[PDB]
Amino acid sequence: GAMVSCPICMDGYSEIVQNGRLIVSTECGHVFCSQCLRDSLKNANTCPTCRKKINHKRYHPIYI
Amino acid sequence: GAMVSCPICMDGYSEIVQNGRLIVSTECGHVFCSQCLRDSLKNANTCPTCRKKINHKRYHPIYI
Ligand SMILES: OC[C@H]1O[C@@](CO)(O[C@H]2O[C@H](CO)[C@@H](O)[C@H](O)[C@H]2O)[C@@H](O)[C@@H]1O
Ligand SMILES: OC[C@H]1O[C@@](CO)(O[C@H]2O[C@H](CO)[C@@H](O)[C@H](O)[C@H]2O)[C@@H](O)[C@@H]1O
Ligand SMILES: [Zn+2]
Ligand SMILES: [Zn+2]
Ligand SMILES: [Zn+2]
Ligand SMILES: [Zn+2]
Repeated sequence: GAMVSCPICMDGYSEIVQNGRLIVSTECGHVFCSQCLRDSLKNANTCPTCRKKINHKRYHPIYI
Repeated sequence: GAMVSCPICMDGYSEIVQNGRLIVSTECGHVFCSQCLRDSLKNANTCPTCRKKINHKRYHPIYI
């Protein structure tokens, strides 16, 4: 358990994990829920926060 | 701001960031404070949690 919020949907950890989503981080350290990041990746290969490229799986779950 | 705790020192986010440390994640998704992970890396090249190899900078800050 943790208290972190996804900046795209603005849900808290409780709401994210209740819905079966993962907390994920880009390799540039930007944290989102899995759904928002994967959805962003359908339209853009860049980090939603800093626009560094994150395709080729330069992101991963964080187990918190 | 976030509420996460480092499993090695067991400090909360407030105490970690007050002390100038970073929150970091391994690429295997395991979250620590920077001091504990870097200290672990002096003795072992493996994740403190799952023992997957994490040297060659297979870890990074998470900005929460
Ligand atoms: O929802 C992700 C969140 O759940 C935790 C347990 O609190 O991990 C569990 O759920 C994941 C998603 O189904 C699994 O991948 C994982 O193996 C399981 O322990 C947190 O670690 C994670 O942040
Ligand atoms: O202590 C890390 C923690 O601080 C935040 C702000 O709450 O980031 C700031 O501090 C970092 C460490 O000095 C800097 O690298 C960063 O640029 C700065 O914004 C969090 O994002 C971070 O988790
Ligand atoms: Zn989200
Ligand atoms: Zn980024
Ligand atoms: Zn620690
Ligand atoms: Zn690990």
